[PDB]
Amino acid sequence: ALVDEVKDMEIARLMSLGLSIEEATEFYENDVTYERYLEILKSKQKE
Repeated sequence: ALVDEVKDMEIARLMSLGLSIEEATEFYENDVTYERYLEILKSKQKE
């Protein structure tokens, strides 16, 4: 899907894990889509 609503839903997924706003959106898309970045971020951020 290519609607702006996809971007916004995947961004709302960022808020559920705990992230920024506009930088969080760019990060989400540059890391992947959702579940793949969650796995990489859980590797990162110790303590």
